[PDB]
Amino acid sequence: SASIRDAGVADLPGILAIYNDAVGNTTAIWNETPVDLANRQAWFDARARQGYPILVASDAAGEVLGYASYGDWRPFEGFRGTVEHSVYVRDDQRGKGLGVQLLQALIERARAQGLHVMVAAIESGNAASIGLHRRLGFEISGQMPQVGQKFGRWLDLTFMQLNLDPTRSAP
Amino acid sequence: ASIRDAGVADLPGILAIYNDAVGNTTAIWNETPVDLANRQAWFDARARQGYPILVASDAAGEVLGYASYGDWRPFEGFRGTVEHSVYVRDDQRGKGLGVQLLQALIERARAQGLHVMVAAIESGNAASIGLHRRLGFEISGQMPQVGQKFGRWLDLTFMQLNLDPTRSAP
Repeated sequence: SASIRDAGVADLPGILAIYNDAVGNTTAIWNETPVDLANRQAWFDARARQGYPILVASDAAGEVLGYASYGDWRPFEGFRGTVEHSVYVRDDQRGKGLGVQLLQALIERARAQGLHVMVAAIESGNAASIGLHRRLGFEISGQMPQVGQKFGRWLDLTFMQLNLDPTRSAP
Repeated sequence: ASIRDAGVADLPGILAIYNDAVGNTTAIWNETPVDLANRQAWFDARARQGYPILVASDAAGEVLGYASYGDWRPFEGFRGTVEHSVYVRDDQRGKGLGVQLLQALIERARAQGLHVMVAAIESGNAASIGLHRRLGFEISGQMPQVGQKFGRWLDLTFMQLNLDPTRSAP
């Protein structure tokens, strides 16, 4: 069982581990270079400055079982109503619905912040991640062949999105 | 018009085109004009990365249009992919300068050993979508209301061209 809450500085070591595990063992991050704590501390502060949340799923021991966050999608003012999010569940916490918990909480935050669209960039072969998003209302909006690479092979990218306030006809 | 690499002397002309697009089109999703310094820094950033900036020019050396490309997404895994842009001065539209510029860019990207060129086009811009389609680009995404300008929501269409289809692995 896990509770969803805002991340604090003491959560960074845990977040760092999950981040680096994904970097080394998955196609969730299209980087093969692990980062250090200072890197995550800078990221932590940068998110706060933009008013973007960093959420963690923590257990009784206070261990970080997963985390989620979102930030700018494209670097132009025209996209200020759109954010790209990410969800990472610890390798030993799969099948426990933590991904759903985190994304649902993240969606509520994004909507409350007055954002218009959330975009997910998912390695196309990741059926589980795509399925989780589909179940939460996200629709496929991009399918790009060989735009990336990792582990010495080309990777395809799938874009999915959720309109947080479809009844708002204009910004 | 002839295509050539941009020089510092071309920045004022590029600036005018850029700011015209900022205030009049959906080609640039920003509503604030930039200054010469801004485009000089952009010019230098490109040169630093080895990325080209081409201009369509006449004998008088006037900038009739320009094109360039840079990183698409900020992760090493996308190093084989670049996002490009093509801008034709308003009065020079309908003269094939866009085709000239994009063709030149494509050849440059291929010669640089790049793998994929990505175009992010405002969905209602059929002219731009057609230009790309006729040069081998394929639609790869339709993202509604992900942008905004002129007080309205804008849709983004993604298109892409694989520069080396036979290269099965990086």
